[PDB]
Amino acid sequence: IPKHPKRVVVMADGYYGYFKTLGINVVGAPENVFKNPYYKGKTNGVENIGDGTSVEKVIDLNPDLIIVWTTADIKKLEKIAPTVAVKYDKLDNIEQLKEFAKMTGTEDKAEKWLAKWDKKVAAAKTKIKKAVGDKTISIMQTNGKDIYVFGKDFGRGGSIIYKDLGLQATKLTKEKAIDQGPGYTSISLEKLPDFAGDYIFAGPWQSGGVFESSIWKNLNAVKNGHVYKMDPIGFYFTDPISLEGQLEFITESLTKLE
Repeated sequence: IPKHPKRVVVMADGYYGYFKTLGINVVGAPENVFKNPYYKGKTNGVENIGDGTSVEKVIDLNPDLIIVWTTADIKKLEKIAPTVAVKYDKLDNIEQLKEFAKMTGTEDKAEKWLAKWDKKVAAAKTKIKKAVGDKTISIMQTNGKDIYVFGKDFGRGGSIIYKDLGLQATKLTKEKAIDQGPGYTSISLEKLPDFAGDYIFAGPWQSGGVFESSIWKNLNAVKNGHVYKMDPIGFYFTDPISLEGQLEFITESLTKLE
């Protein structure tokens, strides 16, 4: 595996932002990347798209390093250039950045951003606790008749809100989506008032008339205008860039004037 690679093709959408932070020039990325508001938003200049299968499309980018998930034809790829397989969700998240930093010889770029990150977390943590106190906050997405109430270990700003910001959740949400389940809980539209907190970040599971039901409109959070539209594509990833964009949205939402 090359240190300081000059041309990297990333077939695992969820890692693009990692190499971008480190500064490794990426020459190819899957479609998701060109759809994420935290990416195309300003970071796409030098890359080709794709879906993650067309081995031929990677050939025309003559990479010196390929990165793909284990969950594609690795052998075919290993032929093109040094290829690295990354078991999904194996590394923590800030660890996954230090793995890539070490792998590419850019540990200074990674430790630098971590320093910036913790300075942003700390600042927002104090700015938010001041504006919401111990008020509770929910995270949920809709998909047909099912409604998912996320915890801290399942993306959608969960680890940000319940760990980095130390914000509280309703007893039932901690009991079900945290201290117990696989990281989330699918509930019925009836039990919504039982989970719903003071503030809510709701949105579709991807781009079921729940935001129409009389039971949702009647929730205290919505009545007090404390519900914020969560973009499913933006909260899809948890890379350094997306995390920054997500923490900005979380903070702004929870502190804008009423």
